[PDB]
Amino acid sequence: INEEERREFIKHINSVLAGDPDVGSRVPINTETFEFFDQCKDGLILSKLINDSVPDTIDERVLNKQRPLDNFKCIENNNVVINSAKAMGGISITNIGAGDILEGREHLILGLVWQIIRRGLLGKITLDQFLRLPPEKILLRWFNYHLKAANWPRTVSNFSKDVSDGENYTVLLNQLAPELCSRAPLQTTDVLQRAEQVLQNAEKLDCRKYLTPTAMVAGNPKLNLAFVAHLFNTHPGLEPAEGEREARVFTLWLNSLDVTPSIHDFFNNLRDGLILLQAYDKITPNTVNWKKVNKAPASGDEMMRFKAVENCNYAVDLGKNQGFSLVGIQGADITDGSRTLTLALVWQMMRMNITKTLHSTLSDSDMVAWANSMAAKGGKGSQIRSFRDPSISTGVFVLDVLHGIKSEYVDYNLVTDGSTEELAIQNARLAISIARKLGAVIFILPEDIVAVRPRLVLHFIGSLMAV
Repeated sequence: INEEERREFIKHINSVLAGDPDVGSRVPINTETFEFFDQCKDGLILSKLINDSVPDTIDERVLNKQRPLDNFKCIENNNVVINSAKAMGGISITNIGAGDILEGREHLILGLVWQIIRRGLLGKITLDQFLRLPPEKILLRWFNYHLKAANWPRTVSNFSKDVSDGENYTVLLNQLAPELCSRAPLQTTDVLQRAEQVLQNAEKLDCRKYLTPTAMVAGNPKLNLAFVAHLFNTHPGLEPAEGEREARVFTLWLNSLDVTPSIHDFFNNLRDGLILLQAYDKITPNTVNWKKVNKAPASGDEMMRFKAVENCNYAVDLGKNQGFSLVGIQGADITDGSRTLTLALVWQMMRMNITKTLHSTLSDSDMVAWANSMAAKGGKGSQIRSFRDPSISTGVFVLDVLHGIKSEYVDYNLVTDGSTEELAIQNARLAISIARKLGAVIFILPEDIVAVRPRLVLHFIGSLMAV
């Protein structure tokens, strides 16, 4: 484990949890000991970090809040941590399970800590495509935009070697605020001293965060990325519906299957058929004969059209073989980026997976019937006609379903009548966090239930049938 990463990460956690009512009794965590990992065992600190990175991910009222907490309660809390992390996007957590957190696995925990911190670095918001790129691909263009403006011959393509001598940072800071930061550090020969001078120039903008002189010279990818992220949030230095949701949900799902170039633009990243073909293999090993597949051009250019169409025609047939309903869809439709048909094909893949995993002939009506049976076990809302039923908007039905699965998890004193959009979203957010506490893998947001997006509601119910 890296000494600085541990120290700095804990420091960041200390300031974020500062005076938190629930974990306040331990906030000031030592930056030089195991202390931290033991403090992470009951999932509270991690759950808090998750909500700081992406606000409202976890309805904290589902967490057990006693600081010696028995293993059983720590596992429930850790289920919420693990399953929330899986749905935030940009995070990869396969090597870590609720039990790993309970045991204080240092590498796994610190690994998850970094993923959570990294996911929160930029915060909120073709430009629409640009803003969905990972942190590194938004900051590099930015960093370079300035170095180019500063007429500096150097360019940045990473946050390790390219920033490790302190020169690019010095020019960047001087370009961002000519009045407080000069290019004088460029004249310092000792690189370690230059790094310190650069960070002192950072304090003038209140941006001396995460990075240390030694971490800079060492080219630590994480600490340097975080440093640049914060500088970007405070000193940009720049002079002045249902379809989209399904796309984002499907993107999280497919990425969860670990397809190579993670997806950041659903309506363009599946055109050469490679992502879809990988998914088929991840779901059913040995399904794809890769000797018949056209590979992405090493040159970086777009695959030739006829080659992408062949790849997509193959993807569609593998779907037909598996029982998918794709009668009106063709390879070329996917290659040309058909919104409706690309969503339809991925949906069939997600839908069939639900049927098969729940088998290890499940109709939509069968799922609605299962959901109603569960909800009728002391529920407060109403039975539903189908996953398209408007009543689902209040978010009460989903809480009733959960109440049927585990009555103890649903305290109706915490359930509103969802008479307003805000109250409905709170019911939905509570339902999602409760489902995660049960171990459910959910890729939707509260708004998908409140707006009653049928396919997304079915995905949620299907995840519950599998806990």
